[PDB]
This record gives sequence, structure tokens and C-alpha cells, in this order.
Amino acid sequence: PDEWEVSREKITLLRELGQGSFGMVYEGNARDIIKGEAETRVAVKTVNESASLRERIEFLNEASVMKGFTCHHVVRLLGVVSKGQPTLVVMELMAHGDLKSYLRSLRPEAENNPGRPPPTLQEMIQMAAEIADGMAYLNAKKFVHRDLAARNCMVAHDFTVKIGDFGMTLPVRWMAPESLKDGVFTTSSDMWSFGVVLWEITSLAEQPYQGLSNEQVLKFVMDGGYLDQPDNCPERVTDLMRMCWQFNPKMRPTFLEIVNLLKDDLHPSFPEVSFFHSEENK
Ligand SMILES: Nc1ncnc2c1ncn2[C@@H]1O[C@H](COP(=O)(O)OP(=O)(O)CP(=O)(O)O)[C@@H](O)[C@H]1O
Ligand SMILES: [Mg+2]
Repeated sequence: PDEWEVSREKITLLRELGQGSFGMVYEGNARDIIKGEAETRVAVKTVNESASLRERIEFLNEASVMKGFTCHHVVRLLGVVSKGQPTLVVMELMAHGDLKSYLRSLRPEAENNPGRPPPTLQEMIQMAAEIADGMAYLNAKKFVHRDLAARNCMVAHDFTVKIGDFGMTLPVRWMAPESLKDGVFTTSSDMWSFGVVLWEITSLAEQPYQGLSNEQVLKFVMDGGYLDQPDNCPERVTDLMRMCWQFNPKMRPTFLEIVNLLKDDLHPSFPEVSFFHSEENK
């Protein structure tokens, strides 16, 4: 931990990035936080003033959990400021924000279209694999996410997609039938959500089950229903989605199996940074 402690003086806040459950998250710069570089672009989490003592404590404890993660496909903790107020949690910056928002900016009618076409089949597979790789890492770490969705995935400067955090410490449209029914959460229910993320990716982040109320989705899914394939969705992605949505959780694949299914169609750098190809998984 002390090894993680960073002096407040080294952090410079630049602008608001978004609201976290504990408080505002800002984009900033950190002086000499990573060996080899003078200054690193970073995301800085803070805890709102209206927070109770216990929440300020839980805020730090969460950072402490992340200290144990070293996966290229999960957003990394860079350091923390726990001495004095306000406390800060420095994470690697994901320059393109949450996946959902990123996907909607690539929509033809997007008032903020970055100027490129929607994601290619190749890019979608790369995203799937990266997301699956991060999930496999978390699962190997004994963590069941419970809230996997595009909003909870992030996009780096080089477009690498990573899982935001270790999970939710509600998401009806993303929950597996057994979770909706018995309220049970497993890595298998995380696979179901994973499928909805793929659906989100192919639909450029449309609202799942648009038209149905959370009341109807609840019954629909529990009766065995699932999402319709987006228009002109690539067959290969449709098959992955279908596997993820088998009513019987024992029938769905594992994240490791997802990665294995797509390993021969990824960017060359993948094996050098993936958990799947790392020695922590062999
Ligand atoms: N590392 C990072 N890089 C860039 N933006 C980030 C970031 N971490 C957080 N953000 C921004 O802040 C928003 C909220 O952060 P985040 O989703 O991590 O909070 P959280 O963990 O409290 C959510 P919840 O409790 O709902 O799961 C993100 O949607 C994004 O816009
Ligand atoms: Mg989160």
C-alpha cells in the first residue's frame, strides 16, 4: 500500500469526466507516477463531501482490492492519496470513456461522430476478446462482476477495451434468468451479460428490449425469451450471443472458452498482453 501512496502535489486535475458512485471522476495529469515517464494522463476518483465516514472508508478499501490486479484488460490502479483530505484514487486514463457512450458516438446521426465508420467485424471480435479476457482474469481472481454492460467497460486511447472494475459492490435488462428468478449470481450469469454487451456492440448501444418495461423484460427473460439479433448483425457474433443466452447456465461457455474461440483472429499484440496467454493461466 505505502508503495501505492502518491503525494497530492503530483496530481493535477484538468476537467470533469463523469460521476462515480462515490463522487466525481476527473481527468488529470500525474507527475512521475510511472517509471519511465515524466507525466501520465490519469483519471482521478474522488469522494463527494456528502459522503459518510463509512463510505470514505469503503472508497479506499475498493482501491485496495484493485492493488491486486495486473491485467491489461482491466482498468488499472496507478496510485492513491489517503493522507489528508480529500482522498484520491488514480486510475489509468481511458481516453474514449465508457464503451456505451463510445458506441453511440459512432452512430450515423451522432452529433459527435468522430468521423469513422461503425466498428468492423474485426474490431468487434477484438473487443469481444478483450472484454472476455478481462472477465476471465476477474473470475480467476474469484470475482463475479454482477454488472457487466457496455457502460461498465472502457475504451483506451488506442481503442483497447477494458473492464472498468471488479464488479458492483438493478441491471434487469442485463441479468440472466436465474439471477432474475433466484437472485443467484455466478460467472455464468456474467456470461449472459457478456452476450448483451455483444448485442450492445452490434446495435451501437441501443437500449436492450426497447419498448418493454422492466416489468415485462423480467417476465420475458424468465420465460426463456432473449434479444433479437440487430439488423445485419455478423453471423459470428450472433452465435456467440446465442451461446451466452442458453437458459441453463451450465450450458453457457466460460470467458476462457470465449477467448479460445477467437484467438486466431486477433491483433498480433494480444498474446503479449492477455491473461489468456499469460503464465498466470497455464
Ligand atoms: N479510468 C477512467 N478513465 C476515463 N474515464 C473514467 C475512468 N473511470 C471513470 N471514468 C468516467 O467516470 C464514469 C463513472 O465511473 P465508474 O463507472 O468507474 O464508476 P463506478 O464504479 O462508481 C460506477 P457503478 O457504481 O455504477 O458501477 C465513467 O462512465 C467514465 O465516464
Ligand atoms: Mg463500476
